[PDB]
Amino acid sequence: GEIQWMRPSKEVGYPIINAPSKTKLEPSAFHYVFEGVKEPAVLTKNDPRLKTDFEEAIFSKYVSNKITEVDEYMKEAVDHYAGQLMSLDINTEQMCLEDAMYGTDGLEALDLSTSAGYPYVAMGKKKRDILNKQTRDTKEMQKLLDTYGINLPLVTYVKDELRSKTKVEQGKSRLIEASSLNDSVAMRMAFGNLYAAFHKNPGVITGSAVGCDPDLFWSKIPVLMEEKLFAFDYTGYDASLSPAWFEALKMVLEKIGFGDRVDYIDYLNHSHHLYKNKTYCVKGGMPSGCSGTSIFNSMINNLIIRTLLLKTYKGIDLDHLKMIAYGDDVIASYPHEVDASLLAQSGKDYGLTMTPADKSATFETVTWENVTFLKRFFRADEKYPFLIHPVMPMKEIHESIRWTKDPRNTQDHVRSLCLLAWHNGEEEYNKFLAKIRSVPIGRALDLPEYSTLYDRWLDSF
Repeated sequence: GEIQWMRPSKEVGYPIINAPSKTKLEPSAFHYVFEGVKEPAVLTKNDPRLKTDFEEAIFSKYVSNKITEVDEYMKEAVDHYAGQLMSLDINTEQMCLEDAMYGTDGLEALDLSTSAGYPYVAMGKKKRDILNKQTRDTKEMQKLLDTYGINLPLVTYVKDELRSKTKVEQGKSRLIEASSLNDSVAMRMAFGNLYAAFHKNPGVITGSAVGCDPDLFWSKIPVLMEEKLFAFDYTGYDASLSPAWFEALKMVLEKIGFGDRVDYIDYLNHSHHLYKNKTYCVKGGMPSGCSGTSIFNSMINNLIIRTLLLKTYKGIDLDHLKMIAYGDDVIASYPHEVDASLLAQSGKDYGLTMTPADKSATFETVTWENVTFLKRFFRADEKYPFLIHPVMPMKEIHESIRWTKDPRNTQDHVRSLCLLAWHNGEEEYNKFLAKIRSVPIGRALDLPEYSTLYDRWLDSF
């Protein structure tokens, strides 16, 4: 990820974008009943809590490109992984516009709330104006695809989410590059079946966990894993991807019968953006708000791990590599132990910043007792050990519950948190409910009791 040039949108014939100046996050009914050190992210240059410059901070995520081309290791990584994906026998056909828009088995319908992108965000035209979940009309879109084509700029928003005290004072706010509806729709027709295959097959064959149900999936993971687990964290993964990874991705796509439309990847790779009154071209780096971002990040992560293993451990048997990635987050295993610290060093060769798994000071052995995936620990059930609980630390939940974007969505936001919470144990869950019910709002909510959640869970297998 590296900016090639940047300048006023007017110079290249583009208008200005009105990204909202105020956060939607405000203290919830539970703000003072729970403990949390997070605050809404910095959105504009004006925020009094800023210590260092704002503009610089947000864009500093674009490092540079350490590699240009695809080497021998990467090529073999491509072969191996492409080889696995073929066993799924994925439908290489294109997906009709209807499904691409309003869903189908394996793919949810377009998110009616998220940004519509250029040129719509500049005409004041929203998504609710182009779609009907009941009419399932496509004449609207169809006309718009003919009118503004594809390959449109990515409108760039500052993400409205909670952040640590440090990251707020250093303006370390994350960016959302939202693709135009046209691009999103197009890509969905182009790769819909691929996405669906992935969602319907979370595991070690896809090497993906996208679209999984952790309550159920956790019990499968251990079985799918080889004897020795290894993991690490990435720093600014999306932005650190060099154009070469995208090439390898195209190679994979091409090998699985999608060669036909690998150009779409070029669009993600060598991207064109709009932010406020500026416009910039970016070389490398996966844009965050695009159709397929997760899946593609996950696919690349598969290639990354393989590449590093080939480089670092010549002779390795990739067929005995069991990994599951969700974007940059990953859980992997091998019959023999591996040294993540080595892999991290080889990582830098490919422009990758790999650090000890879960902010650990130094690389330590990964065990079922200390490993996390999607922020969750794995804890065998006390009564039925063959069933595994996805355990989200309470800290995370406490943080989340203290804020709110919409007072009407409180019922669901709390309800959601419970589905996460109860895995921490009955004593823990009850304390949580106790705290919730200490305030008028939380008392008027409709939440499930521990035993209820636990039974529904057992019944679910």
